[PDB]
Amino acid sequence: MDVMNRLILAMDLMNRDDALRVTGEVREYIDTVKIGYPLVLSEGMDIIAEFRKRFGCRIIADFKVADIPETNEKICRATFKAGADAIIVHGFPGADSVRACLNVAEEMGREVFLLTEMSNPGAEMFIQGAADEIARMGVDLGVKNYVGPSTRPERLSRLREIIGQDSFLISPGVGAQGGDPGETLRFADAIIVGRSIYLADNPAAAAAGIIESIKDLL
Amino acid sequence: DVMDVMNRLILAMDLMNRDDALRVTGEVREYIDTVKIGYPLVLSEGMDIIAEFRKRFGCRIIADFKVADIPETNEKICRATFKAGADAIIVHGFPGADSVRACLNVAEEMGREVFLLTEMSNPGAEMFIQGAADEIARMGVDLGVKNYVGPSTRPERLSRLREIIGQDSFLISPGVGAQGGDPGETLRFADAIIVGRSIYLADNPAAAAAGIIESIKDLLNP
Ligand SMILES: O=c1cc(O)n([C@@H]2O[C@H](COP(=O)(O)O)[C@@H](O)[C@H]2O)c(=O)[nH]1
Ligand SMILES: O=c1cc(O)n([C@@H]2O[C@H](COP(=O)(O)O)[C@@H](O)[C@H]2O)c(=O)[nH]1
Ligand SMILES: [Cl-]
Ligand SMILES: [Cl-]
Ligand SMILES: [Cl-]
Ligand SMILES: [Cl-]
Ligand SMILES: [Cl-]
Ligand SMILES: [Mg+2]
Ligand SMILES: [Mg+2]
Repeated sequence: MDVMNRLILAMDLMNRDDALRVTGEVREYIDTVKIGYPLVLSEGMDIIAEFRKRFGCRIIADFKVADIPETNEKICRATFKAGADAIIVHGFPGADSVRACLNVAEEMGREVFLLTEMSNPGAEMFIQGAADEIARMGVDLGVKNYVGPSTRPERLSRLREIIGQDSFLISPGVGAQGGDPGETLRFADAIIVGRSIYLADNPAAAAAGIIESIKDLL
Repeated sequence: DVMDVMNRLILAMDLMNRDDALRVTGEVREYIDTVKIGYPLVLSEGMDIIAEFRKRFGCRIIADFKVADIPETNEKICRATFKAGADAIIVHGFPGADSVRACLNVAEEMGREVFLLTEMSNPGAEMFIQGAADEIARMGVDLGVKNYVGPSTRPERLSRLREIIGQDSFLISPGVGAQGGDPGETLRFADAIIVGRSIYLADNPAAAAAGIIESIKDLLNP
């Protein structure tokens, strides 16, 4: 996947007018938008096609898919029907649940991203101890796209070691949660950035500033 | 007090088009006053489907969204979900206490309920979730969670979950029917069973529901 400026916008504003306006303000800087449940549950799945119509951007549906295989299949189908190019899936529920997502993605010409360790402090309780094994499970299942935490660069580096240089790795927790853009890009192919951009007084200047700080990594 | 689930039976309405979902739910309305609506239906038909169910049926709505994000995003998901009219939301515990707390805080503010999913019913649950489940359950109890979800497909596990959360906590359990769980045996430990396909794919969903209820007749409350 070829992400402009190695920067993915996490568009978690919850009203259509603001989400569209702010995305428009930063469109020159990005070509990849992560759309999650805050926006989708507030404005409907039609928002995905509308982003494509307005911006032509690729869309990653961050739905943290975490159900049994039968339900995971249905969620992936509904998500790809709405025009998402990729979907983010939890590994914690086990291999069968991940395989269910991989199957639908293959059928519809899309990608699965496997979330292995989360960026919140609570991730230390249960996920972190399973994360290396979840990553190896990804490798075993043929997963090529991964998500890992900007807030723990040593853990992000370990994830990169496990998955290899050929796999694609994106990383949230940059800015608001404390992660550094440049340090994160030592290990991740692309950084995910939400609030630092979409809640900034001037979102365009914020995006430009982040890009300036990583200009020698582009 | 806990939610009063008619016949101890919750419909998992995972049909993906509005017409079929509405028809089947209407067909079983005399048996079931509590419906679990998940992402298969919501992502296909929109959050207004919750409104439509409320309008058409006299049914409580549990939003099965397995909320599993960071605290900031979890809050937003819960707010949008309760705004749409869900009585309760199901959240994962494996992302940690902060993520669960975020949901509980919104539910408290908004006058709604959180259900904590501690273990899952799929075979894959043995890989990672099973080993964390007792601690996830204990964490729920420590956080003041009152409502829980655990798997009918593993009776010994469901029994242990009931022990951890105590008799006062409310426990619902999926995996009955299609996944192999038995209604009566599950109700030894769960307050209510969740049933999807063996009702909604039946030639006569009403007959299927009635049949499940007949098999557990002596377990209903006066
Ligand atoms: O471990 C993870 C996985 C995520 O998808 N995310 C998501 O990435 C985004 C982070 O946004 P922000 O830059 O505002 O912190 C949010 O949409 C969040 O749900 C995360 O923060 N941590
Ligand atoms: O561990 C769990 C947790 C669930 O919510 N579920 C949900 O319960 C329902 C089970 O439906 P069914 O009776 O068709 O197997 C589905 O909506 C599924 O997503 C489950 O099967 N296992
Ligand atoms: Cl399944
Ligand atoms: Cl925590
Ligand atoms: Cl957070
Ligand atoms: Cl498995
Ligand atoms: Cl068992
Ligand atoms: Mg609306
Ligand atoms: Mg720099």
